[PDB]
Order: sequence, then C-alpha cells, then structure tokens
Amino acid sequence: GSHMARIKSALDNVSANVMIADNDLNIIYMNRTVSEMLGRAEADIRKQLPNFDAGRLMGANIDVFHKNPAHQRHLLANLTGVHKAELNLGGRRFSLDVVPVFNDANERLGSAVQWTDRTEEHRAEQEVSQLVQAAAAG
Amino acid sequence: GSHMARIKSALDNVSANVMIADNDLNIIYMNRTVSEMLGRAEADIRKQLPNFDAGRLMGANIDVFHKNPAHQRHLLANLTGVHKAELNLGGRRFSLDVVPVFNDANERLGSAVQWTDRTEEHRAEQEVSQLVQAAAAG
Ligand code: HEM
Ligand code: HEM
Ligand SMILES: [C-]#N
Ligand SMILES: [C-]#N
Repeated sequence: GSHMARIKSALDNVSANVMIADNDLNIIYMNRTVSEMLGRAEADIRKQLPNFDAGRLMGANIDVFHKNPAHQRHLLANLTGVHKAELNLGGRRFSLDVVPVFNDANERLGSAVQWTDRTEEHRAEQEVSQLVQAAAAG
Repeated sequence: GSHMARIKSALDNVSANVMIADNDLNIIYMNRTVSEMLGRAEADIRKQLPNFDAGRLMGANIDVFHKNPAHQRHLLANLTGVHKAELNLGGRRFSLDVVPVFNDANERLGSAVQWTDRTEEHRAEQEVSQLVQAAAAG
C-alpha cells in the first residue's frame, strides 16, 4: 500500500535512527540515518552478533538478533502504546523506543523502533555508580 | 560513620546529579550539582509536586514524591544491582539510575540515585514517534 510511500517521504532523511518491522518481524523499512550508522558499526556489532550482516537487512527477520526472540515476539504482539528500553549494540549503548504502526484502515503494519545513542551518559553513570560504591566502603 | 566523609569527598563536586536516601527513604545526601539543579527547577517541579520544597530536602522522606510510595519502598528494599528507569521532573525528562550502597562492614546504607537530563532526546523521540504514525496513516 501507499503507507510505504508516506513513510519514506517523512522519515528517509530525518535526524533519527528509524526502522520498522512487519507483523512477522521482517524489516520492511530503515531510514538513511540508521542505515549509515549500522554500516559503520557492523564489525563492532559482529563481535556481539556474528550473524549481523548490515547489507542483508531489508527483508531480514529480527529474531536472529534477539536473545530469546520469543520475548520480543510476545512483547510486540501486545504493544499498545510506546515501549522504552535500552540495548547494547556493538559495545555502544542505545535507548530504544518502540511504537506499533497502523495504516489508514487501522490495520497494524508492524512496529517502529527508534535508537538513540547514549553511550557517554551510560559510561558516566557506570563511573559515578562505582565511584559512589567505592566511596561508601573503601 | 565516616562512610559519609568519603562520600562527600568523592561526589560533592562531580559532574553528575547524585542523591542518597537511607534504608528509611530519608535523604541523607545530595551533591552540589543536583542541589543547584533542583533549586532552579523548583517552581516547575511544584506544578507537579506542590509539596516539593527544594530547601527542605535533607532529612526529607521521599515517599511524598512518589505516586505509590509503597512501590519504590518495595523496589528499593530488594534492589541488588542497578535499576534504570525514567521520571518526569518539572516537565523535564530524566533517566534515573539507582544502586544500593554499603559501608565497609557490608551493611546497607541505603540507595543512590543519579539523574540524567534527557528532555531533548525525549521530545525528539515523541516527534519521530507521532511523525511515523501520522505518515503510516494520513
Ligand atoms: C523493527 C526492528 C526491531 C524491533 C521492532 C525490535 C524490537 C525489540 C524490542 C521490543 C526489544 C525490547 C527489549 C526489552 O524490553 O526487553 C528489543 C531488544 C533488543 N533488540 Fe531489537 N528489534 C529490532 C531490530 C533489532 C536489530 C536490527 C537488532 C540488532 C541488530 C536488535 C537487537 C536487540 C538487542 C541486542 C536487544 C536487547 C535484548 C535481546 O538481545 O533480546 N533489534 N528489540
Ligand atoms: C534517594 C533519593 C530517591 C530515590 C532512591 C528514589 C527512588 C525512586 C525509584 C527507585 C523510582 C523507580 C521508578 C520505577 O521504576 O517505577 C522512582 C521513581 C520516581 N521518583 Fe524517586 N527517588 C528519590 C528521590 C526522589 C525525588 C527527590 C523525587 C522528586 C522530587 C522523586 C520523584 C520520583 C518520580 C516522579 C518517579 C516516577 C514514578 C512515581 O512518581 O512514583 N524521587 N524513584
Ligand atoms: C531492537 N532494539
Ligand atoms: C527518583 N527518581
């Protein structure tokens, strides 16, 4: 359907990482920003997920990527509003934001995930964290 | 005990917002950074929590601040590693990171929370989020 055209228009060049999987968890869209970023980080990511091929991403099922794919599968299948969480990707830390997406006829197209790098914030936290616990007890 | 001295030394001037409550949820420490920041944001915060008095913070019980204080109370009481979440504070968005803290004799002193502003990231997410859902269905 032409939902796909509207999507490319609105997101293709926006500043955010954006990716969409269908109801089968098949990647059916990814914007330029996220495409560039996953390109660079491929080797680093491969250390974590040996199967990750950046160039083989469209069409891909994202189960491969998930520790227990059954868990996202359920999660997604019930998502109603936004889900907020974090992931490690290639030793970098991202906040992830997932929302379901629907066509004009309110059918569910799938799920939109948006990744925001927060590696620095996250390392800082780790520091302050151990620094505090070190101080509290020599 | 002198755990308190080591804490002030290590954290008083560090770049992070840091605050510690005891096993009773009484604020027993707050660093300079978080003190300055909560000062500024007091009026904004008061819109959300009418009781919030910035200047009356040491000694304060943080139940007042929590929607169902019973929930953090349980949470904290079982915390073993780090807890990561988010909060609204005075219409600003913060990532929060909570770790238990212990003295030299492994007694539990209480809980250390660290707040990291992510209002901008969070508004961006909201945008991209609705932008996507708008595009997917006119
Ligand atoms: C539309 C695309 C995708 C969606 C909708 C999706 C969905 C999700 C969701 C909902 C979570 C929730 C974590 C939680 O709350 O427990 C998650 C975690 C995670 N995702 Fe994805 N994912 C997608 C693509 C990817 C890709 C491309 C990767 C890696 C290349 C990936 C790797 C991970 C990792 C490492 C986690 C952390 C927990 C785990 O490994 O199971 N995801 N994902
Ligand atoms: C040592 C100090 C504090 C600790 C350890 C503490 C602990 C917590 C924890 C563990 C959560 C978890 C949220 C979740 O996962 O459901 C939370 C949420 C929250 N905290 Fe705190 N808090 C502290 C001080 C404060 C202060 C000073 C405020 C406001 C002035 C505050 C306001 C909130 C708010 C608004 C939430 C969101 C959910 C709710 O309102 O119950 N906290 N807090
Ligand atoms: C998927 N994150
Ligand atoms: C409390 N955050």
